[PDB]
Amino acid sequence: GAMAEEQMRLPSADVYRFAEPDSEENIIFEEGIPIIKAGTVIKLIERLTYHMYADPNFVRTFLTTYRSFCKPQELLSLIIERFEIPEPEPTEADRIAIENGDQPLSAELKRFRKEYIQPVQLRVLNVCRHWVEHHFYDFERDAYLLQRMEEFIGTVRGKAMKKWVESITKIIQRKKIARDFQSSPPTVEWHISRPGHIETFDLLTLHPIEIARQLTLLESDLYRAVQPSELVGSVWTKEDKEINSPNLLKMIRHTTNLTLWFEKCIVETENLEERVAVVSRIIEILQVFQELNNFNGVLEVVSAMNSSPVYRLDHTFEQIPSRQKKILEEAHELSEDHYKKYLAKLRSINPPCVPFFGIYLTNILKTEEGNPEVLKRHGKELINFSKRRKVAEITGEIQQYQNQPYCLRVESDIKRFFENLNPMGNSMEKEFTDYLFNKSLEIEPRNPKPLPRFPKKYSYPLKSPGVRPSNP
Ligand SMILES: COc1cc2nc(C)nc(N[C@H](C)c3cccc(-c4cn[nH]c4)c3)c2cc1OC
Repeated sequence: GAMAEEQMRLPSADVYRFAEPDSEENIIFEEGIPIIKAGTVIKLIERLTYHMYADPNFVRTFLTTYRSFCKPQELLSLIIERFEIPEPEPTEADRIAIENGDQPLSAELKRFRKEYIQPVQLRVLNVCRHWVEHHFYDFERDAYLLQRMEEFIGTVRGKAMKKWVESITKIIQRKKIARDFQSSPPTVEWHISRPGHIETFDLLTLHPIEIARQLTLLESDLYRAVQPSELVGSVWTKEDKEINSPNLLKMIRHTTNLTLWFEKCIVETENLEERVAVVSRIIEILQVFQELNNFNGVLEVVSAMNSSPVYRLDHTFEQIPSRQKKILEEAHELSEDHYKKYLAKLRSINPPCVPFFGIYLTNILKTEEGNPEVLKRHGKELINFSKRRKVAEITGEIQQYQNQPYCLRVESDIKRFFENLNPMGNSMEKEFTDYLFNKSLEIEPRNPKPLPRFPKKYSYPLKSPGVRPSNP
């Protein structure tokens, strides 16, 4: 019948793998273009290059997420296999015409070329273009993968294929070339340390406004460099994390380094009055982070203030001004009830901002851990694509804030200072944080023991210059 007529117009399974009929054993849809819930990799590749219609949502989501279920080398082999569509044999009447040296009618052959082969081949090249355009890092990390792509693209022949080959070749060239303000920004603020005097640069010697600005610029650049694929499949926690998630790992290491540096600054200031000044100055840095909508920065300070060594320092926070304590308390409350107030704040403000990154890693980990890699139907494993789409939706939220530059002048020496923070030294984190906690017990012992006094370490004025910028 008509079903067998349609299916037999496609190539048979012995000469081509991407034309088997749809069924429950190889593909599932979600409850318009159908939304793919699960399927075998061969069915996902078929639908990624589907003859009947374009599917940009699926193409975008696939090329973001595919590394969780398919290697780059393997993907290129599959789409090249997909591309190589065999043509049907001539009809009996046309076989006779070819036998006599005459031109065959080739009515069905021409229809198959028109309505199946050319569309699929164009879809394969659309995937190739999207691949090199938005995920060129695959080809940077694997030179052999690029050699295969350029050999494939370079041997494509046809009238309708010429324009696609040239645009793909043009994009590949631009990505190699790249590989090798709006308004007036405010005046760079200084306090004790002079411009160029990098030896004197420290928490209390630099201006707190300028610390916040330069950290916001640093954290903005780190935020914007993270690609969606660096988060997919929890690859930042696997053994190839350094190659797969370099920008994410850099952001995490900065957060760890800054947060522990704040803790180190506080608890290695053994004098009570000086430690109050240190804590007060870090709160001022938080207030300027808040002014700049650097929520990453705000919650880095909250993390440092809530840590085991700092949070217990009752005598230090006793002397902190009530207004600063209120600001600290409101910063904390951003995280309560699964970050409800933070998300409300994030939605309400105007750009530019730097979102809190940690929340994306939490929700991705829960999505990765909470959903199965495969769905089973009749003893066959199908790749759980809905899982990948949900992860891709979270990385989509990251990307909407990744084009918000700050109107703030970079200061190279202050940037270097914060880029090169190494509070742990040779120690590992766990042992260093144990050291931090043991320091807290020394400077402020538990209730049975009294509070000893400690000498001053700072030889310069401790009074803050404040958080309001120079506008007299
Ligand atoms: C449930 O346990 C906590 C409650 C908190 N509730 C507020 C309102 N704020 C916090 N943290 C802020 C950032 C904080 C940190 C350090 C000191 C202070 C503070 C405020 N006043 N006095 C001390 C406040 C909190 C930290 C908690 O566990 C570490």
